[PDB]
Amino acid sequence: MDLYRQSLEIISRYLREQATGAKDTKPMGRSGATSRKALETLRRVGDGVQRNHETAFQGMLRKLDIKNEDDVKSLSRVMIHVFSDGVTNWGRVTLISFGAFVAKHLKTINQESCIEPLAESITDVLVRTKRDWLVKQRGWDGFVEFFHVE
Ligand SMILES: Cc1ccc(-c2ccc(C(=O)O)c(NS(=O)(=O)c3ccc(Oc4ccccc4)cc3)c2)c2ccccc12
Repeated sequence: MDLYRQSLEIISRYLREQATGAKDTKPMGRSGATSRKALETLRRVGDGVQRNHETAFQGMLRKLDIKNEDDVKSLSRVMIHVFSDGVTNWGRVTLISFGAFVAKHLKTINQESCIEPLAESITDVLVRTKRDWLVKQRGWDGFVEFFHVE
């Protein structure tokens, strides 16, 4: 729940700002500096993943044919099915970036009400299936470190 609330805040913020185009700047709950830095790496890396995977993401999004809230709920079984199954690494992030891509689509089709639930679906899939890996990787500090550039 420590890692969950922190992941939910980062993923939820990232998804909301990708959708609306407006950066939400208000609190720094659950390891404040780590979350600010996680959110920063996520918007640099996440935007790169969407840029470099526009064709795949557009293809997949069209295939998914998300029209309403119930279509967003149906996404979770595919999400769990694909996201687990094999090897886990920071690159596999693509999960969040694809989520941000879907969140953008959701704003476009007047389904902004599904962005927060989608963020919760992604966090549930991420934290509940990979907690042990995440804690061993020092959580979001690990994500920040792995993607640290300069
Ligand atoms: C809302 C939402 C966020 C993130 C994922 C997700 C999960 C795992 C991976 C992964 O690779 O572990 C991933 N990365 S992906 O390459 O974008 C991708 C790879 C395979 C997919 O399956 C299809 C299923 C159906 C249609 C086309 C493709 C889709 C995307 C992204 C979602 C995956 C599925 C649905 C919603 C999702």
